[PDB]
Amino acid sequence: MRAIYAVHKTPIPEGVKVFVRNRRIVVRGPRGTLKREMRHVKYDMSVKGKKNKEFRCEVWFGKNQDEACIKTICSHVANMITGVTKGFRYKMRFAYAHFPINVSISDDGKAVEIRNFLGEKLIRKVEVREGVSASRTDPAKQKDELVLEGNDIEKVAQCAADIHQSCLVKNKDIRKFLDGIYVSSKETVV
RNA sequence: GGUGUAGUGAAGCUACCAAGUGACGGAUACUGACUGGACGCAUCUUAAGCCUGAAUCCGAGACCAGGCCUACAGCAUGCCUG
Repeated sequence: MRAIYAVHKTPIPEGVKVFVRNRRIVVRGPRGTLKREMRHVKYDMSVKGKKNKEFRCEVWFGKNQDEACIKTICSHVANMITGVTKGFRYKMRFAYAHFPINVSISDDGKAVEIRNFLGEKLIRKVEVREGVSASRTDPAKQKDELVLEGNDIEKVAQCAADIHQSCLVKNKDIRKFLDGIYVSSKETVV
């Protein structure tokens, strides 16, 4: 079965403009600008409003995988809208039983550093993507807390996952030894 | 007495019996994840899209031999010759 038509729409807020051409979606906004070349697919991806604008992704004679990938493209564009309007901010909380994980953002913005993870003398260097700021929160607000804020949910969440996978536990029962840096919340910078 | 026979014996050969020399990179596997639908949720993807990156594979990364219709004798170049 091939549906003659399927469309998924994403309402665009005011103050944000979503340009799209050749399936290269560019999104402007107060927090900045994003681009995404969703050219690995062959769908319509237009913006079709004057008063209240919407990004509509359409597929003509597609299959259920197309009716699903339309929604995932629309969701990516909605996350770009969020990243340019309110921004993304992932808060990672440190967890350690005996050895204080000492985290240090390097000279530039990049390169989070993890030392004394589980007593190990290794040092975990995680050089963050450009487009995402990592800042260590002061212990008054919340001790043992890093926050990664940006305009690209992909970049921010992948930096969070990179810090996570840098602080992993090997050769031990991971039901015990629960140490690591864990994403405590996926918030917005608003 | 086919080097008569003990001692030392240079040179050469030679010995983990002496002396030295032998960092790694990339694409990836099983995974483990991120964004994320289908399936209002959730889901690593048993879907697109992405992250990592195994002694295996690939690498002048180091190495060994060399002739490829740009080459049945190719590039540069010295001199002789047409």
